[PDB]
Parts: sequence; C-alpha cells; structure tokens
Amino acid sequence: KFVIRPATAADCSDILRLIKELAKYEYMEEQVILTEKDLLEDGFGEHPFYHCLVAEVPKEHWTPEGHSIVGFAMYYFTYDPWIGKLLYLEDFFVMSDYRGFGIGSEILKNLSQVAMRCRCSSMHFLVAEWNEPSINFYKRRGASDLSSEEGWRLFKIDKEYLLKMATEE
Amino acid sequence: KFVIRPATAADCSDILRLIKELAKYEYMEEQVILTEKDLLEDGFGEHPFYHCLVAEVPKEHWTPEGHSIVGFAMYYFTYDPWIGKLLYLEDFFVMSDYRGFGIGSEILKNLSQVAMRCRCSSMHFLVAEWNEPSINFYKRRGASDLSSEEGWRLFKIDKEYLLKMATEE
Repeated sequence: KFVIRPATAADCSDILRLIKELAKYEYMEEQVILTEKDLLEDGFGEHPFYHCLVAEVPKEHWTPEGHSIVGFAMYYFTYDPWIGKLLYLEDFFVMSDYRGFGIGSEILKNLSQVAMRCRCSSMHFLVAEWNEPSINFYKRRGASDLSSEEGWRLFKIDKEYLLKMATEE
Repeated sequence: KFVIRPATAADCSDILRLIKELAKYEYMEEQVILTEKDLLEDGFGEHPFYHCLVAEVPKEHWTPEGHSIVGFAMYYFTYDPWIGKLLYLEDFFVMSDYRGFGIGSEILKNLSQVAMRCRCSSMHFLVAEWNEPSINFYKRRGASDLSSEEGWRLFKIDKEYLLKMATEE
C-alpha cells in the first residue's frame, strides 16, 4: 500500500511538487517562492530548519507521472518558556487519488512518535476557523483550540517592515 | 543605561527568573515547569531549540536583588512551505522597574536585525485578542493579524493524546 518514512535530500523534488500541489489545493492563493535549492539547503544543510516525512507507494503503484511519493508532512521543533520543547506541525498533504487509504492517519501516528521520542510536551499546529471538518477531526483526537480558549491571534511583520526597524533611530 | 546582547549559558538562571516573573505577570496563570537544567540543555546543548537576547544593565544599576539582567526575548526559526525560513518571536519581557526606557524597542530592533541576517521573510508571533495596546503597538510597525485575515486558530494536542496516537491500531 504505502510507507511513511523520513525524507532524504533526494525527496526534495517530490516535496516541492507536493507543496505546489498543496498551494493549488488551498483557497488562500499564494505563489510558492521556494525552490528545490532552498529545500535542500534549509533541510539538509548544516542546520535543518524543517523536517519532512513522506508517503511512498510501491514502484508498481506510482503516480501517473511516475512518482513514488504521494504525501508529506512538514514539522519542526519549537519552544515554550513554561514547558519547554514542542513539536510543531506546519503542513500535511496527501495527493487526491491517494486520500482515504489511511495515509493521513499514519502520518499523524508517526508525528506523534516523533513527539514522544524528542520529549515534546505537546504538538501545536494551525487550523482555519472555517475548516469545520478538520476542526472536528483534531478535536476527536484530543486537540484543544487555544485561540478559542486563550484568545491567541497570529501576527506577522513582513521583511519590508523588519528592515525599517532594523535600521531606524 | 543598558545593552541588548545574545544570552550565554551563564544567563540561564536570569532567564528562568524572568520567565517565572513573566508567568506571574500573565493572567493565564500556569506553572513554570522549566528548570535551569532544561534551559541549558535545550539552548546550549548540541542543538539550540531556542535563542535568547537579554537586556543587561550596568553593575551600578543592578536589580534590588543584585541582578544585571532585567529583560529578555526568546525566539527560534520556523519554516513556511511557500516562502521558507521565518523568525518566530516566542516571548518578550522587561522587568517592571525598567519599562519605559526603550529596552523593549531595542529588543525589537535587535530581533529585526536577526531576521535580516538569517534571511527570514518575516517574523511571526502571537498576540492575545484582548490585548488592544499590544495589538496597536504592532500594527503601528506594519504587523498584520493573520488570524483576522486568514482565520487561523492555534490548536494543541497534549502528550497524553499524542501517546495514544503513537501507540494505537
């Protein structure tokens, strides 16, 4: 059927392909600026800024375009001053013609083992408020909505504004 | 007046002290489980899971308890599949009797330089929806509320539930 395993440098082309496919899936249309070079340098350079798990399918079940990777999960470690190291799930995506096979649940299982192995007190991630199916999917597994409970809002300051603060009076 | 500099292992006692002081400041009362040992191992071990900047004041301006560190900022790097490496500001705190001296603005300035230096497309962080003063403070510097714009909600799955998923059918 398929296997869930850590990504290797050779998988970066597959990951970018899936990221671009994910970007298309999304509704919040945004351009993917990442290049395979970035994924290689940032993930398999001196310091890994992200980690990926990939879902590989048997050679005789490849993608119509001849691809063995049909899914991926990107994560990294974060830190909380109160409790310490946390696991952060950035994104999770499985190709359309491969959903409903359990791949998604297997990735989640593997991420949970990573959390256990790396001594993470919990796993954080974002869910769009309008995505009720996903909200319930996670709540059914014990997830808590911290934005709803504690009022947290995600803020961002772009490079343009960062540059101003970096070089101001 | 004061200086903003990167933290060293020797500063971990000061940081935990400030974290516990921050925990008291907060209203969402929670127990600080972190120990100085954790901060040392997680920040100055083989792999740094967080980075800290500290605000040090002259020897002749120390804290009533004899402390030179009166503020800190904790950050780490994250990753976005669309744009790449990001700077994530976890927490920022300055002792009461040292606020209104510009220390806060200096830390922000230093964090911005880190973002520029490490090629981060932007800086992400959380702000409580009820903290209007902080919301405006950041908006005045170009920040965008991504929860308000894109509907993002922060979710968490505790270790108890992670363990279940890690060892289930």
